[PDB]
Amino acid sequence: EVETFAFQAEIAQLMSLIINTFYSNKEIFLRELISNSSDALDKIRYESLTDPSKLDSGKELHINLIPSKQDRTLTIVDTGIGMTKADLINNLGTIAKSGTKAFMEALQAGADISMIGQFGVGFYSAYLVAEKVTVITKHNDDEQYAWESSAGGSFTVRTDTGEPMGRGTKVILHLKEDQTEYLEERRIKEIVKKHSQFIGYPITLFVEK
Ligand SMILES: Nc1nc(Cl)c2ncn(Cc3cnc(-c4ccccc4)o3)c2n1
Repeated sequence: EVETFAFQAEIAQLMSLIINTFYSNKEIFLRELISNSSDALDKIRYESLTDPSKLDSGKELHINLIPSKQDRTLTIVDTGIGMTKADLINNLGTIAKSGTKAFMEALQAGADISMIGQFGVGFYSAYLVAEKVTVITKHNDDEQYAWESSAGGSFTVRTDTGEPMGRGTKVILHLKEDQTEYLEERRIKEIVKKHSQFIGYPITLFVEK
């Protein structure tokens, strides 16, 4: 079964701002997702120091960037700590409430959308370029789940029926029709060089066949 949920009110409001406000500097979404992956890799690496079995689901710690011009998707894959069902439905939204309110306040005071990561809600910058986001994720202590939202106030969670991940997270960006530049190998290279050239895990930009 597929379960459908309403976003926290502040988060639905934030998504509507992101999806609708005119802002040309959309490329910052990739830096934010890569930063999130780095944070998740940091966390499983840290936990493995006192419990090495936490890496039985996979010893490699890396980030992969996978464009698909055919599917019009850009996928960010990490082997980080992954997200639980409770993370997807409640916990990550709850911790984002105060940062979301503060961010939207700062936007009214003159801040820029590119500061979204400094408020801890950089995940939602995905909707600068994506009409729908699918998140496939697997935490050691939980099953593999698929989260999905096209904004509009709601999201779904279901147990994943795809191939097992071991552990980590795949963020699948279903790009807007006019945002296909983020499938170009040279555009992705430019963005990664510019924003996140100091990330401590191997980042591999897959080439299309
Ligand atoms: N890649 C990666 N991995 C891990 Cl474990 C993360 N934990 C937090 N974030 C950033 C984030 C902040 N809100 C979300 C979010 C994601 C899906 C559905 C609803 C909300 O994600 C992570 N990103």
